[PDB]
Amino acid sequence: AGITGTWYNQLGSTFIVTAGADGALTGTYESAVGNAESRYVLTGRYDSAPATDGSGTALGWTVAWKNNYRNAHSATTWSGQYVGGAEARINTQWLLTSGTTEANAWKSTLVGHDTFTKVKP
Amino acid sequence: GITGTWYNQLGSTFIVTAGADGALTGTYESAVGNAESRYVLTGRYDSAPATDGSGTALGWTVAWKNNYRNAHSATTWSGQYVGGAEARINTQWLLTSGTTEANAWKSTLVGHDTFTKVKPS
Amino acid sequence: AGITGTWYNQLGSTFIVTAGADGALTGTYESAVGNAESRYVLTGRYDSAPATDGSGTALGWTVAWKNNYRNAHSATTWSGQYVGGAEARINTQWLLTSGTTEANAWKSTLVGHDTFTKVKP
Amino acid sequence: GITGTWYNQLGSTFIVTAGADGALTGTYESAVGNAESRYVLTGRYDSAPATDGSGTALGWTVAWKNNYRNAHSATTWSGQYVGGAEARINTQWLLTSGTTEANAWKSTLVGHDTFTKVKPS
Repeated sequence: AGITGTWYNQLGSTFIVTAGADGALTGTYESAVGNAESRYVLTGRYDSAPATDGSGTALGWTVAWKNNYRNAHSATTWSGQYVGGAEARINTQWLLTSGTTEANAWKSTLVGHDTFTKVKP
Repeated sequence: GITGTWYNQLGSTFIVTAGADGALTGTYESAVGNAESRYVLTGRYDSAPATDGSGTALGWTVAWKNNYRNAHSATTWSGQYVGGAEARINTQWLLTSGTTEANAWKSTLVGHDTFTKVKPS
Repeated sequence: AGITGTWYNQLGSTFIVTAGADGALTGTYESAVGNAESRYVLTGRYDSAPATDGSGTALGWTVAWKNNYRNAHSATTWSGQYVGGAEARINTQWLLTSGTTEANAWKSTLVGHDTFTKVKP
Repeated sequence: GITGTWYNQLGSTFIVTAGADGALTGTYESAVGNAESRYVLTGRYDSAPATDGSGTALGWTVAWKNNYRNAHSATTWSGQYVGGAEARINTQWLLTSGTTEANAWKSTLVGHDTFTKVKPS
């Protein structure tokens, strides 16, 4: 699948990803330091039998920003596709939802994008 | 409050298990509950939400591949669980399809879903 | 076109819209009180020759949240389609971008949805 | 700083006029500048941004109809202008197509654009 490994976004984040034979994505977000206080679980899914016509591999994953040290009361989901080859990428759009009161729910979800590469920018 | 069967008003059912560790697992099911339309979901939620009336942040992914069908796509939902008398999961979603590089710009749809524990009539 | 008139979202907002023959959308956001302090200009575009196959009319508009009284340093864009008939609607997704420092730009854009009707909820 | 010609790295040109009143007007142009590919843009921007290093919030819409072509669609861009040595407009976009009611759920694509005043080679 080409997805298992360490991935870097363009803005100082690291993700350790494992792609299981069944379509499972597992792993962690890690800080640049790699310390336990900044480590969070990721879980998601990917297409384990992509098209053989040059198409990318659809996927998504979530991190809830709680570990045994910190809780931001929020969760990010990334949706995108893996593209293999010499310039392998995961191109994604993300949504970050924060836990809010009902009055503030309308402004609970931020949107953005991330591009993941196998080496640093 | 998250564990159980969630419905939108547009024909979808999700049977969700919320684990003590922050794991979301379960399935998408069609209205007829057939194996060909059943798909794995996995995600994460805040297992220690704020105690100030805020919702519980969460997200999950389904890759639309099972042993029968493969749409070469994946949906991620980002949102929050709101408890009380009329419990809800309020979400926004991204649907990414596997595409060629030329079509990657138009690979991600956006929308929203509102889920209830009450099966529609 | 069926678009000119007063429109209400589901959450206490009013928009006064004019659809020009050339594809122009003009008008204002108005508060429930209709006072000048809460009035802001909207401008956008719509498809002035939609398909005749039951399809909706694509459109979009922007409000920058500055008037002579107030400035939130932000702007909302709505993207969607008008659907005519007895239950006429404008179904939209929105993005709200706030002016931020470069360090906070990643969290400058909120996403949501609005449904507009010709009468109050 | 907004008035002028803006380019992405993906073949698009926008000639934007920022009026003293907060109006954005102008055109999309193709790389060959032909009339068949020219479309009106209109939007709004914050004409009195914060003086603390924050960007200038803005948005605009193009409905993809002119006297030659009609795609039955419209794009909205939401973002901010950032001045200085390498001025940019950083945006996220929504593209809504006119659809039947059955296809309305999949009528809106999401993405991002980064614009510069420097024409690509």
